[PDB]
This record gives sequence, C-alpha cells and structure tokens, in this order.
Amino acid sequence: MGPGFDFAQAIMKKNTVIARTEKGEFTMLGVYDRVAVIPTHASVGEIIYINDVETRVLDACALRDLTDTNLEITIVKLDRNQKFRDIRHFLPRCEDDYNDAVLSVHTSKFPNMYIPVGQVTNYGFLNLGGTPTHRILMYNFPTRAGQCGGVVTTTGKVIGIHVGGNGAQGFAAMLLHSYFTD
Ligand SMILES: C[C@H]1CCCN(S(C)(=O)=O)[C@@H]1CO
Repeated sequence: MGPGFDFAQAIMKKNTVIARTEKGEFTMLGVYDRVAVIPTHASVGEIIYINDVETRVLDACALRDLTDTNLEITIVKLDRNQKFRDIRHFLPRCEDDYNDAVLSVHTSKFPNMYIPVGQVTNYGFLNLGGTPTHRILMYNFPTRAGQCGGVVTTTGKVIGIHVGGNGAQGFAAMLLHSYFTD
C-alpha cells in the first residue's frame, strides 16, 4: 500500500523460502550465498525441506551472546544449487528502536501476509518459552502461531525475525550485520 510494504515485498519475493522441520513450516530469510536464518526453536537437523525439496544442511549454528545467553537465531548453510541475493547491506550494525515496521510471512497456511506492526522497542531480555533470551524487539500486535520466522523490516532495513508472542505483543530476534561477516 506504501513504501514500507514495498520494501517488505521486495525482500519476500527474492530472499525467502518455506522451511519445514519436524517442528513445522517456517518463513526462512536467505541473507547471502546459501546462508539463511530461522528461529532456533525450529530444531534444524541434518536434512530440511526448502520449498518442499529435500535439502542437506551443510552447517547450522544456534547463536548465543558472549554472556552465553540464547539469541533464538539459527544460521543455516543449505546444500542448494542457487545463491540468495546478498542483502547484508540492509542489516543494522547496532541494537536500536524503530518506527513503522512490517512483519512479512510466507507459508502454505499464510501466503503473501504483510502486517503493519508499528513502533518496535529494543526490549532486550525476555523469558521466551522458559528460555532467557537477549536482543529481543517488541511490537504491539497480537501475532499467532504460523508467524515464526516472519521478517521484520522498516524502509531500507531488515531488522529481525519473529520468534514469539504473549497474545497482545509480538517478539523478534535482532538481526545484526556482525552475524554474517565471512
Ligand atoms: C526425504 C527424507 C529425509 C529424512 C527424513 N524423512 S522423513 C520420512 O520425513 O522422516 C524424509 C522423507 O520425506
């Protein structure tokens, strides 16, 4: 409808795949080469389905901060025959608050879904499903099961991936440029 949705659509149409694990179907953001991200609660194994194609996992790393606290981001390298558009220049360098964010989802259940979530708070610490978690962003939208892995954008920035909710608020794990230096 506007430039927020325009930037979100541009990311969804080139930089997302549908990932399926034994824990369900997830929006999965491709960042560069064969490297993508997914919430750590997806429990990625040796094999994953990418757009319903059996795909070997070449590497999978559940990120933690230097306090050894969960970040809820898993970085996956996929045995895929095609590279993602490199979007690392749209990643923030620092933890921040944001205005006017969009959460975008693409699964079998929720295709071509875009949610204007509004103001995004650097919330920081969250007890997420019983697990102490750092670098959490919060937005005031009643997100539901099926939205995990959803991409959070502003105009010009890819800032996080949806990892949970409490029925009234939704929570995303930050994406930082420093996670994807090679
Ligand atoms: C292609 C296989 C990879 C290993 C796991 N299995 S399975 C029966 O779902 O456990 C996949 C079958 O589609």
